[PDB]
Amino acid sequence: APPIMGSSVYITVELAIAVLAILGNVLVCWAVWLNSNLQNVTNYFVVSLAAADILVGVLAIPFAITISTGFCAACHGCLFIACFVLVLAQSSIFSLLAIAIDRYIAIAIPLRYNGLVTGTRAAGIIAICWVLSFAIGLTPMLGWNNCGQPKEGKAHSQGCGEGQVACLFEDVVPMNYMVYFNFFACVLVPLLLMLGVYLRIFAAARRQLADLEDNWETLNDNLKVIEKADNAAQVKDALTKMRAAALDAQKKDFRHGFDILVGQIDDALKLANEGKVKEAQAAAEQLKTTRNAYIQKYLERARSTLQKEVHAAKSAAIIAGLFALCWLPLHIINCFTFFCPDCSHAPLWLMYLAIVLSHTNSVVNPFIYAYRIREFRQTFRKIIRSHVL
Ligand SMILES: CC(C)CCC[C@@H](C)[C@H]1CC[C@H]2[C@@H]3CC=C4C[C@@H](O)CC[C@]4(C)[C@H]3CC[C@]12C
Ligand SMILES: CC(C)CCC[C@@H](C)[C@H]1CC[C@H]2[C@@H]3CC=C4C[C@@H](O)CC[C@]4(C)[C@H]3CC[C@]12C
Ligand SMILES: CC(C)CCC[C@@H](C)[C@H]1CC[C@H]2[C@@H]3CC=C4C[C@@H](O)CC[C@]4(C)[C@H]3CC[C@]12C
Ligand SMILES: CCn1c(=O)c2[nH]c(/N=N/c3ccc(OC)c(OC)c3)nc2n(CC)c1=O
Ligand code: NA
Repeated sequence: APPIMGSSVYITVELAIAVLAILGNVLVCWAVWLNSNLQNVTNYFVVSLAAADILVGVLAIPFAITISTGFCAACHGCLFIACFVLVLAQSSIFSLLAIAIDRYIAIAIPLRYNGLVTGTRAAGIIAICWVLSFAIGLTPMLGWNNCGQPKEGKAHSQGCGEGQVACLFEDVVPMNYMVYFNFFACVLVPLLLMLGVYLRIFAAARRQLADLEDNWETLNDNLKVIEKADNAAQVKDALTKMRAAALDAQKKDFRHGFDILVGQIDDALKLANEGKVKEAQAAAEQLKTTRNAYIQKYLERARSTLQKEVHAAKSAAIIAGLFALCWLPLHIINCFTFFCPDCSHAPLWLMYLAIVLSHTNSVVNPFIYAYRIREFRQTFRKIIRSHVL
């Protein structure tokens, strides 16, 4: 069948994806710019990620359409329009890794996050990552390319001029670059590192919630021990274990609650050491008033904060997993082309399906934010209502 027919479908789908990638990710950037509740270090990487996806729509998709025609081009110019998308994919990987690491720092050392992770440091990292993405993605332009061995018969058949080639991705970009350097080293290894970071994030969150409940049970258990003690020495032991636990849970109404708690433990401890068991047990019953009015609120707020961090980490992980889902088919196909030269090449329709799938990843993140992050969803609603209605 005439090639322009299947090419028309491919091109129309690409243009549709490009429109959606621009619109959705412009909306992401507008929301962050407008809403100070969204202006944090994590979302600066989200904006860098949205900028890469905007450029997929504006530049990479037009470049992919161009390079599908096989038009006559100087080989190194053809190389640039083949490789620019690799810059954008690489920048996306760096942003996704940064988001994972940022969330790990927030859950693992929340006390030093704000001093460690600042807007100025994020902006420098983003700048550095974009420079490295150009170096990685344009590495073929530094000589790791097939321009030294042009397909002259294909070029001559298309009427190309001297020094020109038919501009086709797999004719100019070496397959060993795409598989060993781009895929294995620059894509697969960072994604696996991300998986490891996310595993540590979720394991750290689970441990911290288990520790919260352990401290709650230990507090209530030791209260029971004091109640059914029969001498002053048993009361002292439990109060001593309670006091060390109270300080462990301590590191304004929160501070007041723990100030009461430790003080009421010291009061009961002093009576215990005078051998006044009954009087000490009565002092320890006061702890329950402090536990109800203060400690349960501290426990519940800490649990709710920790669960929100789990929720934000799952949302970030969904973004990283969707990047992998959308890009792996094209990379896997390249692996078959490279590692199985006895295999027939994947057919052209599947090539174009794998290409458009990789491009759909630039559409999907705005939907994940809308469905999973209320602050985005509310800002999206207000932008659309005012500025599109
Ligand atoms: C700021 C943005 C919008 C600038 C966009 C510049 C783009 C469109 C330019 C910059 C470099 C250009 C390429 C440089 C060299 C050649 C070789 C020639 O034989 C065919 C055109 C081709 C392949 C050009 C296509 C267009 C190109 C990719
Ligand atoms: C990330 C998830 C969705 C995995 C994706 C699996 C895809 C990319 C795999 C599964 C089956 C694979 C195909 C199985 C057999 C062949 C025949 C060979 O002559 C060319 C490659 C080709 C056509 C493979 C291309 C890649 C392929 C389509
Ligand atoms: C965590 C996961 C996604 C890692 C990625 C898996 C990749 C590296 C694996 C999965 C399936 C594999 C392919 C399965 C079958 C063949 C056919 C053989 O003749 C050459 C190797 C080749 C082409 C493999 C190359 C590597 C491959 C593409
Ligand atoms: C991820 C990088 N990447 C690739 O790895 C990649 N590989 C590839 N292969 N395309 C064809 C193969 C054979 C053909 O005919 C025989 C053909 O005819 C038009 C096209 N396009 C790719 N793109 C899109 C620009 C991309 O972006
Ligand atoms: Na992207």
